[PDB]
Amino acid sequence: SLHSPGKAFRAALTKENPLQIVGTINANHALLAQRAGYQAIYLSGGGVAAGSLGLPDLGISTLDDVLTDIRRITDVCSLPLLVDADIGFGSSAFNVARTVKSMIKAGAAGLHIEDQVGAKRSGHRPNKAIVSKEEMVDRIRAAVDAKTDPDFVIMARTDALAVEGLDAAIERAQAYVEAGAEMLFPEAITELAMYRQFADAVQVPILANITEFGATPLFTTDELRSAHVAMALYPLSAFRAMNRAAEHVYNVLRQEGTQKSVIDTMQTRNELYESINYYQYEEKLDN
Amino acid sequence: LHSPGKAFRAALTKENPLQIVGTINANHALLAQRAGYQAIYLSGGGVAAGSLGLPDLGISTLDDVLTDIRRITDVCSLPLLVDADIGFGSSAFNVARTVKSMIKAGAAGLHIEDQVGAKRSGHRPNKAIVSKEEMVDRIRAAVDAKTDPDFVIMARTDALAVEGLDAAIERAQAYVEAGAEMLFPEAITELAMYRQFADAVQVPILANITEFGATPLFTTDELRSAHVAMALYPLSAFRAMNRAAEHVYNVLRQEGTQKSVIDTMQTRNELYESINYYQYEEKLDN
Amino acid sequence: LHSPGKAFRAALTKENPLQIVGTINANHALLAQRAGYQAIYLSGGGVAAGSLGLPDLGISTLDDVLTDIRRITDVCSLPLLVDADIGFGSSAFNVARTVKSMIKAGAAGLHIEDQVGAKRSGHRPNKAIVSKEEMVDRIRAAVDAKTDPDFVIMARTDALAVEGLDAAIERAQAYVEAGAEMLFPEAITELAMYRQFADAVQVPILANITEFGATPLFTTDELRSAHVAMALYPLSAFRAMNRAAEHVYNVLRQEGTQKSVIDTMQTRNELYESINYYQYEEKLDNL
Amino acid sequence: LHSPGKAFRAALTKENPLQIVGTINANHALLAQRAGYQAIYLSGGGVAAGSLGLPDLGISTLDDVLTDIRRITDVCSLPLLVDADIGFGSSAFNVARTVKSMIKAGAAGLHIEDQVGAKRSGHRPNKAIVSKEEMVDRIRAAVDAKTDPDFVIMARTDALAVEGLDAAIERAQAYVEAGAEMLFPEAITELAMYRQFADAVQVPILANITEFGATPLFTTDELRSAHVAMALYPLSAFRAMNRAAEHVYNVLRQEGTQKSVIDTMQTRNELYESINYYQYEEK
Ligand SMILES: [Mg+2]
Ligand SMILES: [Mg+2]
Ligand SMILES: [Mg+2]
Repeated sequence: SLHSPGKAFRAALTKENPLQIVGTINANHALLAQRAGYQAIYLSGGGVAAGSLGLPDLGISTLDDVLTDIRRITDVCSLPLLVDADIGFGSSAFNVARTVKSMIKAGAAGLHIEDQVGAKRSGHRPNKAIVSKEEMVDRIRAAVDAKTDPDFVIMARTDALAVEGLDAAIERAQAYVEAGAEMLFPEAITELAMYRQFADAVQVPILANITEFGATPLFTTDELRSAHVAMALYPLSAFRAMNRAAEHVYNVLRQEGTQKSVIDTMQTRNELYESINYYQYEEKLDN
Repeated sequence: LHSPGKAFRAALTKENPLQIVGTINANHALLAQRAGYQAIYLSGGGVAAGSLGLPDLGISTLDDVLTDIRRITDVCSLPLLVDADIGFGSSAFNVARTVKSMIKAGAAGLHIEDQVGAKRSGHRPNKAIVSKEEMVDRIRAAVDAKTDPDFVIMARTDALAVEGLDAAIERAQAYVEAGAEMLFPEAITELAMYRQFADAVQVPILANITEFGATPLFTTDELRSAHVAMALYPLSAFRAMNRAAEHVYNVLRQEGTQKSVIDTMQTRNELYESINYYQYEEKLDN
Repeated sequence: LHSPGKAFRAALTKENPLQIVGTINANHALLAQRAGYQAIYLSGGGVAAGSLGLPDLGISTLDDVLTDIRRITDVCSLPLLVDADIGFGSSAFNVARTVKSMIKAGAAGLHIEDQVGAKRSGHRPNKAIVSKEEMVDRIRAAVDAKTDPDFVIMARTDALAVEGLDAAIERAQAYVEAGAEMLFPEAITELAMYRQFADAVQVPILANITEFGATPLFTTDELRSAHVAMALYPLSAFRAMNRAAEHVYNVLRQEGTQKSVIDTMQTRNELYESINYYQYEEKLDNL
Repeated sequence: LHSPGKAFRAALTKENPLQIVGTINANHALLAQRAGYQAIYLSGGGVAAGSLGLPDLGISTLDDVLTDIRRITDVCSLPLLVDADIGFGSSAFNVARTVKSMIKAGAAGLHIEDQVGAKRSGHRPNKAIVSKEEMVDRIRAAVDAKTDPDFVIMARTDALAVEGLDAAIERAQAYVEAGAEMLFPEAITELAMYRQFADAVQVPILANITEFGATPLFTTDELRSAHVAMALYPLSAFRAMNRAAEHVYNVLRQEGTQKSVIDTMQTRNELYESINYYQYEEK
């Protein structure tokens, strides 16, 4: 009996409510998240683009850019990884299927696909365009049919709220779930009551994207639990703090000609080694 | 056709010592460029510990490094110096393939060290190094492989802690004699030593000012007085980024919200300016 | 620094028409070089069917192609023309990244076409070609992305078979005006037709002389009389290699030994001479 | 969840000896499957010479091999045995990462050999091998790294040409004792030698029936009589494919047309059938 990351994700959902899922920009951070106690992690599409590629989150990253990060993370971290698969990386069902099979093989526990048109953008940006309900239903059907591991999770994300309104978005959500979506990700929700409306309407686990500096308030896990949201996602939180800290080191070093004044803000060598189990490896070499 | 190696050599001429900062990923390379740096570095310890979440013990492969080189140089135009450990392989063919692949991936130069196969950080105890002759062969193979004459082949020696200063300097002389264009005397403990290496080899000397190791935190003024050509800060940004990430993860887990650490975060606008986001979005909307 | 694109342009002035053969992998690129060819080709159909064992229906990713470009150009010095389909993405950003990535990978040039998604690949006759304006946008994005001025941006049009000769010529003129440096008109069946395109655009014209299709197997003499600048044989060696491989598999399975097909095999020495084996091994023996 | 290694082991019990053919790329893996084979092989000499156009001298990287494993196993369901040379690195950490990475890539098993660093074909002269103790360490590292219990760890020994039959058999016994699940005695020159290895280790034995080397072209009946469980043909199709391609290139260059060699080519309809083309288009 082989281990299923998808089965581990589903199990995590039953043990934590809402299940906190944090984005992990790279393998090192996945280990840090695990050491912090999280039971599930996330590979942000915006993070692969802005972090790994230094590019805008506008459909520029490819399937392989993402697979590279999935392998890096899952090769060392045992926590189930939910992956942002944007629109499936292609214009047809064959592309969606290749995406699902490849991510399962790379080690992911699940993925979400959204209803945006080709060159997608952040759900917290204006002027987004979405495909017809029927088109997304076909994306979803193709994804579910491609599952090689029955416990792998296929989540549907809808960006329809800001575009067509709440009722239209709920209607799409119901159609997406009827089409096979196993969990729902209603993006950029502005009021807590909306999560409850979605939850009651589709009756499958609901994910709340609590990302910073967007259209969504910073809801607490208590508030989210009261609206019956199954998981709380913090997609780029650590990434944002890491960038400010790195920027600070770069500026100080440039202005002062030494990093002495920011040593206090750095993870120590020992803390790094502890994080990656360094001593156990070096001891083996020494012997 | 633009040569990154040529740009690196040029940077050396305009700044002395030339500050070179490690960039863990493409995003940070852009932040380093915006901070004014003229050259950047791809740390082997960072590819291992950061990109792979593994110890810096010769576990990373040439391709793990090539992936990060392309990601960084595809978006950042600053010359990138790359840590190539011992050449990724048992023979001169592996060293040559490493050199040609890194040049093609967009690097400006690389350094190869004299450690045995499963190398370790120059600041760790119990290092093992190959014979002077064996290292000379690795350097000869690397130099002969250059497809871009301006690409830089830098030699690193870890012999100070293993054989002493005089032995380390003798190796450095042999390495440069064999074709190494720049020298990286690892884990120096006293400022005066940099001057001795500089005088002995007559090629640019790089001082590795990494934290929590055997080397004091020398300032650029101090390094300049010792005739150091380059001041390297390999993982400085990475160490701060890790502490900050850990803080966010801990607070979110304990508090059930990130409200209390919002002030420690780069804002969305700052991120967008960093990656030239608005230029791309404007094109799409038009 | 050597420019593959500059080498391709040079080969065009020394041979007319310039024979360009598809090379399915690095080994065959070396065989082509030994046979005397001055330029080679990375077929999109070959990357799909050969490297991935899949149909040429928009399933391959940019990275699948880049891997083959690096393998071939890392060892073979001949200029490599690459099939870049529609740019591997839905926007001008994807086209630009494809161009820059292929240049870095070592290619001498590429051709981009005017189909919608993989609709023409799927043989759909209606609404399968983008508007002239949309293709001009792809071309301008490709040309502006050139990091090496000598890299070649060729335009391929799949319109003759669906819109007629007049429309295909009109598209071709608009494409060349937008920046296309050479033209690849597909589905031509008459020599006179090649001549018409040549006079209409006044840039080098490529004739696709693939087997088992509508196009007759024109000779280089015939093509020269029609003002064709280059003759492409995209999968020729690949087709013969597959029949030979299948034969070995069949004989081995029927007989329990490969004794009877040894005479159809490249000998070990022939392989060694092709990859310069002995010069490498001797260096190892003399350490 | 399906385990490729479990499938490989099952294939052994259903075919005696099990014919394993080298598949240079995903397309040929499908050709092998369509031809009736039950197991396939990813040759290290093929990744080097074919995918990279380079000598089989330890120049290929783990990544070059992983790419080919994913391409083949993403489309072909047959269990794939992979040539892992010496583990791709200088330490047991590298051997362990190779094992884990190949399992994730989709392989059914792999073989690791006892050569020193920059290895060479087992049919080449002057090869060098590590101590029995060092090989034992590589095998222990490999077996302990298995994330799929049914993944197969095969040990290959190049000792016959260097130290003789008895020393090669002694090493083979130490390797199996260390955990090797199957054995690959390379470049055997006499049929009877296979029976000796078979009797000495009690695990499945693989015979490498490659062309133009030190091993006679033994038939599957001969191999079965010597208690050989697997018959490997690592580059057979590749060699024929190369001659065929060379012929096309030469004829086309000399004649200015490929008309005279059309009869040596797989047709487009045959190509489409081998990759299930029309099955795709319709959807
Ligand atoms: Mg996203
Ligand atoms: Mg290092
Ligand atoms: Mg081999």
